[PDB]
Amino acid sequence: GEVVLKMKVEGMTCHSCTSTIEGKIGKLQGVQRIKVSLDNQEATIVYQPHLISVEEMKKQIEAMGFPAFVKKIEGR
Repeated sequence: GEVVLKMKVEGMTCHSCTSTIEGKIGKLQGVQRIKVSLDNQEATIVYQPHLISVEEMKKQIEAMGFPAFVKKIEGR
């Protein structure tokens, strides 16, 4: 079963960079689900530390241009 992560998605500040990110990031190795809340300026992804390096997940978003950040991480 997967592990939850919560990420910060600062910089966008406009309700027009969710579904793109969600859908796109949906192809990333290790991701199982995504929910982006531009409202909250925050997002919740579910993945496992096998196909992704935990942080890489966020860094892919940083790579889009918008400086994001890591709030939560994998654990149990």
